[PDB]
Amino acid sequence: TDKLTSLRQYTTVVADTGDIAAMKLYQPQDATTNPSLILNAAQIPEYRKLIDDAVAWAKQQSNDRAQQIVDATDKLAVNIGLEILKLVPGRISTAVDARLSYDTEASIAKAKRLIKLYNDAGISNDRILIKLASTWQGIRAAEQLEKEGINCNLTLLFSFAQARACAEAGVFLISPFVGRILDWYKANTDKKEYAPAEDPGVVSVSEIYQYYKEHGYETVVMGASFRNIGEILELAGCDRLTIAPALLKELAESEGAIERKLSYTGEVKARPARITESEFLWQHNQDPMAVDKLAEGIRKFAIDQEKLEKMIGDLL
Amino acid sequence: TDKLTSLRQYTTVVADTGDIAAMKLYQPQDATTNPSLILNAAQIPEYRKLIDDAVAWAKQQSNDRAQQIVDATDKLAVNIGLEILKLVPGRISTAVDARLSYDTEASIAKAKRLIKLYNDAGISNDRILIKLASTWQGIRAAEQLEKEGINCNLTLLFSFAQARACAEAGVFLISPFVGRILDWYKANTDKKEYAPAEDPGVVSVSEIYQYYKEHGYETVVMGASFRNIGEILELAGCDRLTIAPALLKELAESEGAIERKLSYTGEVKARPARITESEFLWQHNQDPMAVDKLAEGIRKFAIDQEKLEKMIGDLL
Repeated sequence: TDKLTSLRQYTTVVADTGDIAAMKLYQPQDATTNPSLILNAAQIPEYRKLIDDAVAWAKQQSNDRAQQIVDATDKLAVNIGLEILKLVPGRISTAVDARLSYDTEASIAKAKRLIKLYNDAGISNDRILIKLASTWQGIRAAEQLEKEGINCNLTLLFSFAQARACAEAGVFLISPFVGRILDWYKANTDKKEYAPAEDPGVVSVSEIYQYYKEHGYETVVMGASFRNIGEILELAGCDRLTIAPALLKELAESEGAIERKLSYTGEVKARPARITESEFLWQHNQDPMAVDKLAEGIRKFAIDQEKLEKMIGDLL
Repeated sequence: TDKLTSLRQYTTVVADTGDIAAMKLYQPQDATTNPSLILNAAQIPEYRKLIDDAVAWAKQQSNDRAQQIVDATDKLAVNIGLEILKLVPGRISTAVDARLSYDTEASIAKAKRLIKLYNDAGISNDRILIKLASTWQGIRAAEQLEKEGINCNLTLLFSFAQARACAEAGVFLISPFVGRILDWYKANTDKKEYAPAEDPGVVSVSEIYQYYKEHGYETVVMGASFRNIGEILELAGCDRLTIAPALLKELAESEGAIERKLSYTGEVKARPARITESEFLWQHNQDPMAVDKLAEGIRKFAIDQEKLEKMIGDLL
């Protein structure tokens, strides 16, 4: 059999894209999107109807241009999610405006607004994951949202401090990155080549996985961001993995069964006291890579959000 | 005349070192130290008496080894400051443990402890500046300390967001860095050489200076960290400048008068609303250089603090 089929025995496959074409080809359980993937998806010719639809809807909700752009942009993200939900049995992850990453109250309000739009379309909360950056503020926002019946996907997770804080907040799922960690080491270290087993990103997720299972945390661990299939295979056994269409294709075209790599067979251990904000900040900032990448990831998502608003603005 | 003498017409000269030998040679108004300079100073043979003195005092305050190391380390920093105060008419800057940089409450307590040690030696608060890293937590700590009669030196200032937040908190003085900003650009940019006027560090302090004087803020602007005298001359006119002995020597050996570069001759303008924590975090993290350097500066100061404790530990 092929690698993709074999991987499904140990790990739930998730497609990292806003393109419905990939959903039909690989039949993933869930799908994930982010501001950058939404921008790209908005370029797809067949998605034109989704855009006009968002704009029309927005103009019917208010006559304030400022508010129309915001409504149109949020509605487009939701419209794309709706198309995807017609092709997958699981969940769709939709991100809150990255510009609100350091504002807990604003993030909670935005998340509720997105949930409202999905509900207005008849979609219940159990088919959605609101995605937020894993800053201290985003984690605090998620803790509150989960208590209110809104499940979250905590992304841009780079340091162990972020992983620990997310588990203690009881979030539904986390998206620890692999590829971007490798990018940092290739650019800031002498070593430019890594064997799958020594890939910094792979080591990071493996340690997070162990810590989570070892303490009985129910938060789903979903590795994200990949540069090659080697990273993916080295993480076989991870709860879920969200993979780009290009790598999904490679797995499906490579023959050979694979073996499970990530497992925890011991007994659950007692959990420690919760980490405080001060300890979180100290530990997160002890990691040069995590410091750079979290801030950078937020900056790029914000830029793409703005580009989308620009595009929508010219259609009003 | 020489450059040093000429500079004193426009700017208050401060010596950046814990070595009293420099105080006698350049007769600065104030002196600044930090964890790294204290560690270096502890290596100076004539400073042996200051160390034995700190250790002896510590052992007389308690019989708890853990507490003795902390007391000995703090007392050594104060003993060095005391020696310096005998040679300068102004103030001495002494830093709080960098490991507490993200903990407001702990930083306030540590600062009060250092003030207590200086007071026990008969030194009043007007001859001291407690130095803290310019994280949001350090700025909030400083705002409280100033209200209690304790003047602070906010250091490791890299972004405009930090500069603005410090002014709004009413801190006594800020130490915006110049040299380390240049280091970042030389390592992360194509351009490796900069004319004094285009030096990123010089531009940063100039903009901060303008913003402060333009709005009537009383916080003293003291440029710190230099790589060459070109950066220093380009900032002639800055309230104060703290310079390493090596550069002080170069200025004193170069003949020729210099001209004032930094000035604000307009009228004071109204101040805007205060920046919030969310806005501060968004703006600070928009600056790739500031993100890297603030976190890095704190890490290095913490490492040197630990090395000092190690050294003191072997003497108990």
